[PDB]
Amino acid sequence: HVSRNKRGQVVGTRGGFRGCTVWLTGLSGAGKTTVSMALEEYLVCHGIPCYTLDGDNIRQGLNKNLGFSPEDREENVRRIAEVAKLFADAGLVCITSFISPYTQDRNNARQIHEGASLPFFEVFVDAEYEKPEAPELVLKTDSCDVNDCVQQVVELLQERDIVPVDASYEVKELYVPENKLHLAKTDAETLPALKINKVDMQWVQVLAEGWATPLNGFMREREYLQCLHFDCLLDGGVINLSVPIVLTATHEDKERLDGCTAFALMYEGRRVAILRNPEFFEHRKEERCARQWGTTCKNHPYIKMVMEQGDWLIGGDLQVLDRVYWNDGLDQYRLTPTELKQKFKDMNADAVSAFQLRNPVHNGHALLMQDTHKQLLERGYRRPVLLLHPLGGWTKDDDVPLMWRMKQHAAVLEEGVLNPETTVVAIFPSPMMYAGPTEVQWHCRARMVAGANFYIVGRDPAGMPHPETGKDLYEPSHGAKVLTMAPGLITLEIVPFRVAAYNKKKKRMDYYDSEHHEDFEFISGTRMRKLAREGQKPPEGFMAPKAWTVLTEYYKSLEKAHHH
Amino acid sequence: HVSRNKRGQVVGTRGGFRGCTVWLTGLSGAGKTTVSMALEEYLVCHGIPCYTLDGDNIRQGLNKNLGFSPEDREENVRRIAEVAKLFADAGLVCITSFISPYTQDRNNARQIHEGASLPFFEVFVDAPLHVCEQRDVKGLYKKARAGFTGIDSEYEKPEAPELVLKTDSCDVNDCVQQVVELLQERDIVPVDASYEVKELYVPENKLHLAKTDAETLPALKINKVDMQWVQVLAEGWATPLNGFMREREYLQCLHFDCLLDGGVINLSVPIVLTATHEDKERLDGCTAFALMYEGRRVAILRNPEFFEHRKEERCARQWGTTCKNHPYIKMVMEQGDWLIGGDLQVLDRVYWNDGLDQYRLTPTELKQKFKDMNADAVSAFQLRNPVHNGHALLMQDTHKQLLERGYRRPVLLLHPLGGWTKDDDVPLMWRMKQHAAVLEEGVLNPETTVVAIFPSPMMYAGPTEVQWHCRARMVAGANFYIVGRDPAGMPHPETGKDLYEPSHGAKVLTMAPGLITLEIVPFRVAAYNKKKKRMDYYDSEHHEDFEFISGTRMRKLAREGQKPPEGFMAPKAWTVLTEYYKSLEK
Ligand SMILES: Nc1ncnc2c1ncn2[C@@H]1O[C@H](COP(=O)(O)OP(=O)(O)O)[C@@H](O)[C@H]1O
Ligand SMILES: [Cl-]
Ligand SMILES: [Cl-]
Repeated sequence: HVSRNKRGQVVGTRGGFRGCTVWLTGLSGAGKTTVSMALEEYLVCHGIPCYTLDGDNIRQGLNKNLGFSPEDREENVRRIAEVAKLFADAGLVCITSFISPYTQDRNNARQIHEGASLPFFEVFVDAEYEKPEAPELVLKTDSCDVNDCVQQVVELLQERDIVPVDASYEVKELYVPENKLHLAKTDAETLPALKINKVDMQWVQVLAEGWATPLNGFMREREYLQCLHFDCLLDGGVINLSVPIVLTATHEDKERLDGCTAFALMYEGRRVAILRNPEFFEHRKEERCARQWGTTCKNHPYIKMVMEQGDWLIGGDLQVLDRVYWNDGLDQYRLTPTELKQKFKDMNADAVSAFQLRNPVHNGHALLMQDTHKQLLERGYRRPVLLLHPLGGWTKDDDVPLMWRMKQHAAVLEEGVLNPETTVVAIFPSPMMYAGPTEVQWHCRARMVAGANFYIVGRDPAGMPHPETGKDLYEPSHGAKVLTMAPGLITLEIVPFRVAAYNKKKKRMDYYDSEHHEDFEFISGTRMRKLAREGQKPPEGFMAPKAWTVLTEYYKSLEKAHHH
Repeated sequence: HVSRNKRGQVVGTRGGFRGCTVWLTGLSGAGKTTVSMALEEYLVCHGIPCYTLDGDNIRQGLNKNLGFSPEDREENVRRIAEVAKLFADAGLVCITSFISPYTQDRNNARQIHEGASLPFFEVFVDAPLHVCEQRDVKGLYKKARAGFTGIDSEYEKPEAPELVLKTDSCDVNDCVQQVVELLQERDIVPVDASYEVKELYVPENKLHLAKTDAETLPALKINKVDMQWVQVLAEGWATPLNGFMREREYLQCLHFDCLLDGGVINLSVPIVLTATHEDKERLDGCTAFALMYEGRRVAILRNPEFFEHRKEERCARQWGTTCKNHPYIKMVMEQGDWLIGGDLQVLDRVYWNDGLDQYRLTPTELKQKFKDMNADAVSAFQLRNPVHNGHALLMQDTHKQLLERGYRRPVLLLHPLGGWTKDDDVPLMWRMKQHAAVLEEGVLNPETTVVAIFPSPMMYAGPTEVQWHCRARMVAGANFYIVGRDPAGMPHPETGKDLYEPSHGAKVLTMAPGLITLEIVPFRVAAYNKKKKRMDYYDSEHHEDFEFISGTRMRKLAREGQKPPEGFMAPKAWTVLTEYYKSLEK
């Protein structure tokens, strides 16, 4: 037969052999049944195949020829224990729910398993029964609600390496350990230096914090090519990475540095990282832009930056020094993927849904977030958390600045449109590229690294008007169509939505409908700015009032940037 | 409890509930253990969780309290059937391996399953009793001869099994393949995407009928490049496409260079049919229409779908430029704003009647040719220019490498492209005459060379196109794909610089997904070495030793009545080009 290890690797979606038996015991019928069913739902919800043995599938099948004689009851428990063992051997978490009153029979069931090196967890649901003398768990089901009870079981299974403690992709930070920093800064001081700009420093941050795991630094030619042609890294496994994470260089700088085994990156006169074992390769700007954006339009605001950069790229192993902070009053929201994962744990989340943003949050956005939350509750998640995740790297000139967005978002939560108790507000450090279906994959994969389990996507993600025509640069359905089928995003689920707009009839935000076109008022950023300058407000229900007020303040400051 | 649909979604990596029981039955020694183990291994290897119930886990555990009385034997099988049903309900493929001699016992096991809406497949592992005794795999038969079903008890043959395996007339692969094909027919095992040649021609015995059908349909007129794409699909070069790309396939192609549904398949160039707003409105809603070339109905497109031809974006992603003066891009920019995907049934076999159809072999014809030559390796060389001795050097050195590895009959597929090419390229007829001359001179050996024309339009899309060139030759049975510098490249129409970095084609090919049955054989540029007086691999140090002879230079030599240096091109092949150049100047 195939080994447990091989059988393990195909059983579930999660990898590793985790066969075992969770053996409930105790008088309480409702207590065992509520715990077994809730545990089963939890396991299935977290990608772990399981199967329950109870009265409803054993009594009238395998044990249909057994009655209430002492010998028949003994045989009843024996048969159940042997079948539980076969499920555990198969790689499933087998849950059994029978009173199983006698120590002898339970101890025998245990030996059937431990004898075959299969974990056995005796769980006493405590509400001529013989109490277990050393159960792995005691559940006081009359005094603790079902969800606490199930959490006690999940914790045991985590303890015993059955349920993964954290089943997102391991984050690879590129920061030097803090006890090695002073030495690493001293080392950096002896190296040649290459001055970088602010956008470059933001990409240093993206790498440092692990958002581009498993990169070891700025992309080498091999990674750059896999990215541009396939939207994935390929070496050692397929993982989505659809945008170049590169450092540019002029011909002059390449000539100065090619040959060095290491150099420092310098931002605002400070040495912020070391690049080791560098490799210099051609940028090829037109080809990059065409493949990455689906256009080479010179007035696209990110492409404009790329076009002014040098003709070389430098790949290498990046060691970033001092933790990157910007000291602008928003560092409190700049959580790393590791910090986000600890936050979700502290909140006891059992699902994390992520929402990428570069604009003010209106109640159309909120609709997608609210309906996601409802969908997760209905699927069996008990404590879903929303990761409201505005982007905070470079953005284009007419976007609403980050500080104003963060103030607006704070007003939306203050008004209760989103619940602050089940929402984490954090800033994603990447520059924004405005590359539509190519970029949405990057936005999604970054959140995956940070432990998101569900990624919300709507219409025209990461898009903008074509600078020459004013028509949409990208077809507005493509971002969700591409993301739903994109390779290398296996630890999360994409949750796609139709566009939401203000429905004049219902006086609220709702999903757009082809028939009923005229019932819908679409309100853009341009239109918001126009309304504000004439002292008007969008329709009631489009945006939380306090959050609209923040925007009037922004628009007033823009107007100021006079007769009296 | 959680439903079957939901528990199924987390059982394994493939979507969908596929719980069921595969119930082997037959005489001791007929082959049940052997089949079950080999079936188990197949399933695990293809990502499908399964579990086997046999003597090694049932007998000494659950059934340890059962002996040999008839009542106990009946209980043995009843308990195994109940356990199997639990495994199948759990979403596993449960395989059972027990003699299970009695019809009533096996019928009861079936009924337990079918009553709970779980599929049950009764597989009769059928070998003659004398054969099973002959094998006597565990020594049970000669132990029964001295003091058992088939001897002192009866075996009752299944009356309507789902499958019968005649193990004395087939091998283990035959058994596993029969079981797997049943599980595929019954939607338990998915049929994964394959490179096995898939022609879209209608079978000859159905053609007249299909032509009749086509006449009743609305029609769309296509151009010659589109007809060449029809030929590419018809012959199977774009296997496993079922027709012109639907939106889902087009988006996969553009963003990922791969089709992904059912497995990773390399397909890096759109294979699409275009249409105007007017044709879209005429045809949208129809369930099938005919494609017309030169007034003939050449194909039916069934169940079509219309989606936007975002031309700027397509061109940018496919070519890595939107330059309007790129000669293929120029054609794309003149097409309609819609694409039409669908299932393509191609009618009469495509021939061009230009004196070169003898070279226009299909992938199936090519594989038959290699078989007839008893080749044990095939290397392929894609060309769009005349063959000089620099190309021959790559070919000859590949043949050497294959002999050194131990292949005994390596065959070269010299495979010029014959679909649309840009205006200043040497026309196909002249190239084919020129290639014939190279073989006549013995620069390449005619006895170990297949010359054939690849029907694809040429796109001049560099590292994106070279994947298409390579995968197309893989489908036609190439085991080795020869690649040089700047494959499928050309100069930028505006700047004059190379469009592509010359090493990227080879670099991309060596890591491209889906290129599973061939090896890439990469080479440096080969040029005329003046010092050594022959074609040789270019070297930076020693740059002054090399004469590059371009198309431009050859035209000039021909004009002035001169020849390239000795050893650059076989003399008779050069003469063919002097005839070409003569007509060109006119
Ligand atoms: N096509 C075949 N399928 C299965 N076994 C075969 C086949 N052909 C020959 N055999 C041989 O027949 C014997 C079957 O033994 P086994 O599988 O243990 O029988 P069973 O489990 O029915 O008692 C093996 O030695 C096997 O190699
Ligand atoms: Cl966005
Ligand atoms: Cl070529």
